[PDB]
Amino acid sequence: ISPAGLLTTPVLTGVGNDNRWNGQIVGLQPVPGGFSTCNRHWNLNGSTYGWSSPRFADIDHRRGSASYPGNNATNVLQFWYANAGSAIDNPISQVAPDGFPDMSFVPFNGPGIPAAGWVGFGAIWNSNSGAPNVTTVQAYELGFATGAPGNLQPTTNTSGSQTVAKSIYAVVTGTAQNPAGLFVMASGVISTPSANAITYTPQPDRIVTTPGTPAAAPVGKNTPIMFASVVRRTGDVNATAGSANGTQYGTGSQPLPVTIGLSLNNYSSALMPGQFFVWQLTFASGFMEIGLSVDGYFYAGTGASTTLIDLTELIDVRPVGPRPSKSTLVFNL
Amino acid sequence: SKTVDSISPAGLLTTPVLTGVGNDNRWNGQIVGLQPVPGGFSTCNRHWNLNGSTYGWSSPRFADIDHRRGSASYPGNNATNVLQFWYANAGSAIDNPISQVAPDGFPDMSFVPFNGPGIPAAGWVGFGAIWNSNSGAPNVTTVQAYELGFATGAPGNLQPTTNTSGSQTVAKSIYAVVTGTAQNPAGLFVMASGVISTPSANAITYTPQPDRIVTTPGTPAAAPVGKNTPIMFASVVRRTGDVNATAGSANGTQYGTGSQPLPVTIGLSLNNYSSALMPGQFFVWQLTFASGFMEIGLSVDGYFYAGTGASTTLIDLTELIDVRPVGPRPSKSTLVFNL
Repeated sequence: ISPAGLLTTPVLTGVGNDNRWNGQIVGLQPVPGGFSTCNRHWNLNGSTYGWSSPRFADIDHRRGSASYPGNNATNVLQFWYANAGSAIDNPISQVAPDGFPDMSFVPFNGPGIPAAGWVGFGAIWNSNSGAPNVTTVQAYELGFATGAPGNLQPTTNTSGSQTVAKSIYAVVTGTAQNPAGLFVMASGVISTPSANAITYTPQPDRIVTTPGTPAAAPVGKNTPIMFASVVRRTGDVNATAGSANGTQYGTGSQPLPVTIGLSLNNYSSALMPGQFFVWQLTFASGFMEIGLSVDGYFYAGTGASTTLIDLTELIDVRPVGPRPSKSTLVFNL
Repeated sequence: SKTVDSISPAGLLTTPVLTGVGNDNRWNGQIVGLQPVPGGFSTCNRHWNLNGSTYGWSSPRFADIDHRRGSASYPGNNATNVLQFWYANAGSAIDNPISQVAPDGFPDMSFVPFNGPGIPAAGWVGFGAIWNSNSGAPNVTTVQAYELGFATGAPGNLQPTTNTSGSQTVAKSIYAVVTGTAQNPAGLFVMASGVISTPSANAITYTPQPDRIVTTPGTPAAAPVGKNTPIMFASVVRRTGDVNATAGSANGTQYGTGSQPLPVTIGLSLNNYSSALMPGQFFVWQLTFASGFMEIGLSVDGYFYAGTGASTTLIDLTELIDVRPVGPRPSKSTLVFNL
């Protein structure tokens, strides 16, 4: 089966959403330093090194530890954590619950809001009954850390880590239960300290991976890219593309339609070592080539550039075929 | 039937759409069943026909629900730990390019009114907050799970309605917020993938039932044709009474239904299939199971049908192995049901 069908015009012209934020892909973000990603990311040999299925549903862990500071539970910041490896009900991997975001935790004390955190809506729930603790509904920052619960530090390696959650605003009444469940919707927003947008999120040094995860490195002038979508932010929930407060981008390593396709069929014989599968992206006034490596990462021939490539004027996606990764991908925009 | 000079509808429905990959167009849940509706039903929101058109107010996607200019309120003189209320009039969603009837993603279900503390049965519930109309900043003391739906009579006694005309898009937190707000104007922001409210841990019947679905005037209805009966697509949807329950739970399995698989909705929105099918025909696919097979048909109005007659029993797709296109067939011919 040829990889050609993985990338069609609708995937990049409005229909395809990225595999981290589930947002509508509108840009290609070059990463000249390279990056890694495993969560909800598949390769051409039918494998993922992450812990999530290719879908956005919810994040569910039955046996964490919930806590809050002080002697009064009223209007506190709710905390929750579990150890990496303790998501033993997850058939993909037991590292973390299916859908838990692959981002290092941004610690915060309050009342200020953390910058560049993955934030989702949810609650603590009763491990024995499944009933949500209705006084704990809030927006929570989720991420990977060490040192929980008292001395939190970010980490980008799942080995020895903890999956932590902390409400960014006060809950009605906090809970201190162990065990305690966490339930959070899997489609997130980006936390910001003010109404202003921040840089694209996550930056490469924030992405959490499992041991064995291959990194994407540049090949000549061919540079790994992420797929950019306009993602809501906590500082200004009404802002979209072109906001006077700035446009907020969230990035993913793959379009989810590609991830799904890679999870359904094996493409191991499609490419020889050193090759990309190439598609041509044709715009109103030019074109570019995009390449897919056997590790599942996409590339553009943009060299050292960090400028976002706008897909607003993209007209068509057409397959080219396997090409040597040593050849510069055409960039005629 | 004749070979058509157009994109064939065959590619809209492939094996992964019904064996785990396809999600339904109301709850965004993984489709695992086909739910026959012998009495028929209507649906327009996030529903497309074979003429590239929708009568609803939502794009074929699940992102968020956003309205800048509603009215927020709560009962009594003290805002602490109240149930937060919000509403706007239908027709006021002037930021929605598809339609101004309601915000993109607002659920097409009639509001189930409630006073508290009991939780209403069969409400669409999403997570969100009230936000400041001038600045866009969320009101952080109003984050909660909210029931959303259509009603009339706000701010007075709410009455359910299934007609968008003259209606109000309303939201009410099912649990207490930290501090309510009474501002007008006030924004609403709610994530578009919902859960089903239940009063206890027990599952309820599939949601929404046909008499709960809100449509705009002119929306075509799905009516039975001979022994062929309209179907909804069923997914297992989380419920507020037991957020950990999934398929096979001892507390019961909760189904949410949609009129179409979202991959079909998307495909129908990208190309016009008016020359692919004539009125009076179904586009038919064969669904092959481990032991048996059945046909399902797609009408020009975008509704799916099965040859199940008066049966109300959900059809389990666990053992579905293959979907193969059959082609245009007379809608009067009974669709094969050999399971």
